[PDB]
Amino acid sequence: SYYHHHHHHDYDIPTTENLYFQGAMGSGPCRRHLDSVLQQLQTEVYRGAQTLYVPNCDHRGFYRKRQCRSSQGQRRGPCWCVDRMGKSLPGSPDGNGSSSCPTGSSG
Repeated sequence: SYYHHHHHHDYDIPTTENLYFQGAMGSGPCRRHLDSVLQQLQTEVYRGAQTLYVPNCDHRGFYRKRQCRSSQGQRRGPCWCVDRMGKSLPGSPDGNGSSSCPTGSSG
């Protein structure tokens, strides 16, 4: 943030809000898995490794809508929707509902 230097967030104080800087979500293990994989893997994965897939987590930190395999050359994933637990929904409305993804339950 540079538009206005009025950002406190983290300065140099070992506190709870400062310790919580790990961009976690609303009690969800997917964000922890995403930050760990996206911080280390997305850097050495996406550009040149193979076709590595990254989990998607909603503000509640769970794998809510997406799970996708990422190719190194083409932008195609392919991407696919999953339920709040992160299960790949092939075409099940009991899983591919607004709770996981907004719209797209072609099954």
